[PDB]
Amino acid sequence: SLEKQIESYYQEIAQLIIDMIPEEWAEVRFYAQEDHDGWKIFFFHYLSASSDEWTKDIDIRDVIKVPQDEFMEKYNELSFCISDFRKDYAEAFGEPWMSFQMTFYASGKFNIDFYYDKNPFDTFLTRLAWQYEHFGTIPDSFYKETLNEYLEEKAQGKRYPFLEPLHHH
Amino acid sequence: SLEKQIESYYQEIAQLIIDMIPEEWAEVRFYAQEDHDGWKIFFFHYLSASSDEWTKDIDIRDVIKVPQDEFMEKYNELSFCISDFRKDYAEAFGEPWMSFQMTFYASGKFNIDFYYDKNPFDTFLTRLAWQYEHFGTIPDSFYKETLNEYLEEKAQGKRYPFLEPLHHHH
Repeated sequence: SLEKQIESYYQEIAQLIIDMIPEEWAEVRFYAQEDHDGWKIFFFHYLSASSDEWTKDIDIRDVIKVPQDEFMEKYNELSFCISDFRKDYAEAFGEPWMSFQMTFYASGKFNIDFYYDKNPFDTFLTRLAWQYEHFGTIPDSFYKETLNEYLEEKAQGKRYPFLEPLHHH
Repeated sequence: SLEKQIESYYQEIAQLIIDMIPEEWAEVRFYAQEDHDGWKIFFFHYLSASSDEWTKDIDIRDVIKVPQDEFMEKYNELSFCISDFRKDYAEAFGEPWMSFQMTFYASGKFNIDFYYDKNPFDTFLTRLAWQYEHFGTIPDSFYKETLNEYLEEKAQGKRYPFLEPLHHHH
């Protein structure tokens, strides 16, 4: 079924991410983006089982045990899998996704949603904005100022659902 | 012309690598490989202008002062340029290259070659073997035993021109 084919892409992507993660994890959230011209942003964060803290993909290289080239191999594999999936999805659906967000849990539960908007922000600010939406993080004065570029767009009523998560006073 | 269009790619790849380099440099050597199924290895080393030592691309991240995402952005752009070039080259000439090597210098001079062989080695061993061939580097006991896999093939007279640098003196 089409549903089983999506589960297989999710499984393949999740396994490459799991291969990069150097410790027991509780939850992973993955953001991927590719436009018609091949411009790409992708990154994951994972919740460490031992510390119960969210950890960025880019921070794994500070604690890495395997040769860096082994991690980069998996990184390249994940990048190709994003693009290969986009192409097959476009052939089947008639148009590509522009981005997707995936969440998966230690339980084996997962969520995937697809979006079709252009993202005006670069890699660095996209991650700051994604973190802000997903975790409320408000982050260093230079980083804070950069996050403000996103916050000032939001303040004018602009919204970027592709990087947002899914009555007391 | 075809010559100008292909030199455009070489210039674009060189500029993305330059954008990743954090200091004055004298020379860069670049290796890229992609097969029919999208399997990819690519890396560069550069020769520092001040120290006159070679530095691996993967070691720049220890010294950069900008956000790691800015480096990863450039990495991603370079990776896409490799694949976009391969696809265009295959369309135009009717078959893709399997790998290529480029050398460029601060002067803007460059040398390049294309290869059509399959590489049997993974990312880690490919870089060790490439370093061995270009610089004579022999590594650490685990890294040395890994490189032995490659040296065992050389001992049988096998050769991998795609990772060798681009006369009867003693």
